[PDB]
Amino acid sequence: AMTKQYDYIVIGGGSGGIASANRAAMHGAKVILFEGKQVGGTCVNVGCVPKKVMWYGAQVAETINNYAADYGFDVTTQAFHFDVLKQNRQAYIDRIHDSYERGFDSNGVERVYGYATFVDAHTVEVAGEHYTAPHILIATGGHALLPDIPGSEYGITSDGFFELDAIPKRTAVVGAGYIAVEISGILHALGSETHLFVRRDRPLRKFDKEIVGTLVDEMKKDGPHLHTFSVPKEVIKNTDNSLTLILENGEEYTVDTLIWAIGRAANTKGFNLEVTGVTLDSRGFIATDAFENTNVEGLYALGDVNGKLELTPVAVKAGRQLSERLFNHKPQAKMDYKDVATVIFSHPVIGSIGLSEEAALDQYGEENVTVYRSTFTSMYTAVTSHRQACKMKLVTVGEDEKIVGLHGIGYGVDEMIQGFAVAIKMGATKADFDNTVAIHPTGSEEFVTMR
Amino acid sequence: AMTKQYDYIVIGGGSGGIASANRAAMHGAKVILFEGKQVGGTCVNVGCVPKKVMWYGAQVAETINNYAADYGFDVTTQAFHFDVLKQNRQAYIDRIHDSYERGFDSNGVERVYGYATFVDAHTVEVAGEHYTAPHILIATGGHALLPDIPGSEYGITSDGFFELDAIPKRTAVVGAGYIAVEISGILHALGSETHLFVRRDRPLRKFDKEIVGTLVDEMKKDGPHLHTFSVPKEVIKNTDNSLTLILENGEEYTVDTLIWAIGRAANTKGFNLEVTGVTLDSRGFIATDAFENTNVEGLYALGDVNGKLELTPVAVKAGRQLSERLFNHKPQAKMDYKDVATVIFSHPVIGSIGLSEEAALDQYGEENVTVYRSTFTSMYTAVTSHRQACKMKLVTVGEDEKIVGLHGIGYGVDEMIQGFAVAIKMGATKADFDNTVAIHPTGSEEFVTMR
Ligand SMILES: Cc1cc2nc3c(=O)[nH]c(=O)nc-3n(C[C@H](O)[C@H](O)[C@H](O)COP(=O)(O)OP(=O)(O)OC[C@H]3O[C@@H](n4cnc5c(N)ncnc54)[C@H](O)[C@@H]3O)c2cc1C
Ligand SMILES: Cc1cc2nc3c(=O)[nH]c(=O)nc-3n(C[C@H](O)[C@H](O)[C@H](O)COP(=O)(O)OP(=O)(O)OC[C@H]3O[C@@H](n4cnc5c(N)ncnc54)[C@H](O)[C@@H]3O)c2cc1C
Ligand SMILES: OC[C@@]1(O)OC[C@@H](O)[C@@H](O)[C@@H]1O
Ligand SMILES: [Cl-]
Ligand SMILES: [Cl-]
Ligand SMILES: [Cl-]
Ligand SMILES: [Cl-]
Ligand SMILES: [Cl-]
Ligand SMILES: [Cl-]
Ligand SMILES: [Cl-]
Ligand SMILES: [Cl-]
Repeated sequence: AMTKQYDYIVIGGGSGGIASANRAAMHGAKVILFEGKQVGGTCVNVGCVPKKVMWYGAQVAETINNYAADYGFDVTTQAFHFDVLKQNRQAYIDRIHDSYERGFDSNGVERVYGYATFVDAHTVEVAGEHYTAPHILIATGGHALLPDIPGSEYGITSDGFFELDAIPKRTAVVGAGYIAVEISGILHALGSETHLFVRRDRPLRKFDKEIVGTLVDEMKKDGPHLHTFSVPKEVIKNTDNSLTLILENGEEYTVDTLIWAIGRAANTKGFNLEVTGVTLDSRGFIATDAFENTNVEGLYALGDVNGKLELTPVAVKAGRQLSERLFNHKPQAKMDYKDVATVIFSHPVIGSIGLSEEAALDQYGEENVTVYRSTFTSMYTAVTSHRQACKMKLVTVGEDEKIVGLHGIGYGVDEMIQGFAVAIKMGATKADFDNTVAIHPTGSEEFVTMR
Repeated sequence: AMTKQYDYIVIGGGSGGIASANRAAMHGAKVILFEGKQVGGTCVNVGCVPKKVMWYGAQVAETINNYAADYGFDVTTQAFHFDVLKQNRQAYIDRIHDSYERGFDSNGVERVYGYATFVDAHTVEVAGEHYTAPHILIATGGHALLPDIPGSEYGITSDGFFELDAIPKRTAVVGAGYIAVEISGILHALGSETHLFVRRDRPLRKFDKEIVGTLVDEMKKDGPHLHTFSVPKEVIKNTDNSLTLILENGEEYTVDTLIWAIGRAANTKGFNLEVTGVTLDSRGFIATDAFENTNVEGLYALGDVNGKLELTPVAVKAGRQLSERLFNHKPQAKMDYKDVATVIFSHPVIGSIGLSEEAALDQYGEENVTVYRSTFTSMYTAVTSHRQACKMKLVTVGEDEKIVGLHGIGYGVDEMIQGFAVAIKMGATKADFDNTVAIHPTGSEEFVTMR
């Protein structure tokens, strides 16, 4: 069987691969995409989408349990059917799969649902057939890490969290990143006795400290039990099938399910990447330049596998810009990785753009940083017996007070950030914010009324 | 008793008057403020604040009644106690009152809770005493209009809506503006058989037609009963105390409560404004220049009474800018009334900045306008049996596609608009939006991923 020629081969049908394959096809490239598991990759199947559906479920629980009575509603929960939530979650995800397949047909992207293995730098094997192209994108994503301790195998990862068919009575979540925080918040809201174990002082250690302080204070009021300076030593499986987590400090916790959310690493093994000559960086990600080029001409890498910024919209935009470059004659087209906004679906949620106050002071010096901050109680919660704080801040630099960081935590913050991210990308200053008329009554107006 | 001398007299203790009085006092002016009713004016007592608390109660109802089951929560409502909601709403408002009084004391603003009547162009009478100043601000607000038909007196206005101590079993809401749409939306969510009557083909006629199309479709699915081409002829009070609304088309609707939300007019009567020589415009508002000057030196007018834009933050900023000009040596200080964002707390919410597609076409010409859109189902509702559309639109002009209009309708839109308002005030183009990385998964990202 002769080797099949293509203009572009995309390895991975996740956010990055789909985005790049579709854009290449829209510019006339003969493109083929390979996916060894399910279309949509991590975000659609075991990431952002199912996480957000579950977060909405947690919002519903909070409404019923914490706020309804104070708005006059005397309600009783006859039962909670996790299976109903999961079936509706999966039906939504299946519709997303269908949409991607309709998109490939429309754009003319060929795809084979099979695992791709390199034969040489410009050739891969899938289901026994060989395929070659002068352009090959490695968009293979990452995977969850497991600690190297006795009993590590008794824990599950975020993938296993989505495989659950019921809320465990008691759950341990180990980790200090956004995934650990999100999962632990959802589990607590949905009724699990939830314990969050962070290795050092607090979760989200690199985030703005003032904002994370409120996260910690609110979790204490309504959230998982937080255990600081908690370093896992071992996990024991007891006779009754429960798990006991043993920490280096000697403390022990018994739970039904234990979730490792300690980090993610690049998917670089199992597909004969070594024959390509592609170099990895010191953290194990595929090394790339500003244009997603590996060290080998005709091989590119983007999305989670390049380690730059593990977010769906980053993979999508980088993938689209690469295709603009390779197939639409734009040698300068590339991803802009600066001031990318994020939202962490904690409870309450955190929204962030740019530098923390700590990073700004480190970079610019205390004499050149001016911080504006507003702290209040979200109106939604203010009238109830479960009042919740909201903290917002603008980190500015220089005489013209250019906004280099914007952060908030509180009810509704998840939908506030995107617009401000446009303004920050345009170089907004405090004056630009002052020139904007507030929208009342909203939480978002507090960002433009600080003084 | 001689006439008391002041630097500044503010007639009205609402959003505009409070803001202007406080800022004038901060710059050393001897200021006195007069308020004939409650401190805080319309927004605090019978406007934005109580409206928003009620809207949150409606959102809780929607969660319980429409979405909870599909998230796996089988919930029953034993009772709805409107009194609980109202008491918490009033407590919140009372705290605002207290904070204003403390602020006046701190800032050095004198106030008398009495109605002010003009004696001459520079002198007012309050509780028998005379007061004079070379600067007098008329910030008297507006009032709800009542139709001139038999039985008009049986209806209440939005003030009466806040006086209600229970949700009426059946409610008629008459009008086509944001107040009618918001009130009818709240009444329906909270359980009233609600009928909304508009005089022409649709509500919110000045808003972008495609956005209103979604509003109408969603209202037909889940909202009040909408009656178009419906002009009130008379209201009959029946022997059982119900009210029958009779329309010019012959239809009759029997309800328990009827709310007139047909428009608001300036407060210009009853305080001897005629002796000042202040000119009114053809719509009955106090005419003013860009600096809030009336035609009479030493007399100013801002907030709802000047007719420019009926919004709290507008009244606040105009009042502050006026005090900057009069008392802080800033002759060019003034309000910027262009591209002021608004949110309408309809079901679902509408957010808007700038020109509708129709207005942009009229102004710039068809050859010079380009529109972008996103139409989807909000993820929150997508997994339920009450799926709700979300629609977003960018209206752009010229070769650079400057954004002159931004509009959205759907879940969470209320918190999305503020940040985009900053970007538009900075002169954002479609390229500036394209340059901004999306935040996923949110509704807000759909504003920056249109093609
Ligand atoms: C729990 C969780 C929550 C998250 N929440 C968010 C969020 O709220 N917002 C956000 O922006 N991001 C979020 N992320 C991150 C987001 O999911 C990733 O940044 C994104 O999926 C990366 O896209 P990608 O294309 O690089 O990789 P992936 O989507 O992981 O795609 C890689 C694909 O390649 C396939 N593959 C690998 N090797 C081969 C091979 N040899 N042959 C064929 N196929 C192969 C895999 O099967 C996989 O489907 C979350 C991640 C997790 C784990
Ligand atoms: C139902 C409703 C909902 C609303 N929702 C919103 C919203 O969501 N967002 C928004 O931005 N805006 C909203 N508004 C509009 C907002 O309330 C007004 O734009 C704002 O209150 C106007 O402020 P003002 O200072 O001009 O007038 P007001 O706040 O009305 O203050 C005028 C004051 O002057 C007093 N007064 C009048 N004459 C005299 C006199 N001779 N002597 C002494 N005192 C006098 C009155 O008692 C009154 O307190 C809403 C309005 C209504 C009615
Ligand atoms: O007004 C609250 C709200 O609209 O804020 C934005 C989103 O968080 C929504 O879930 C939420 O209902
Ligand atoms: Cl795509
Ligand atoms: Cl797992
Ligand atoms: Cl359960
Ligand atoms: Cl990681
Ligand atoms: Cl029309
Ligand atoms: Cl305008
Ligand atoms: Cl167009
Ligand atoms: Cl979403």
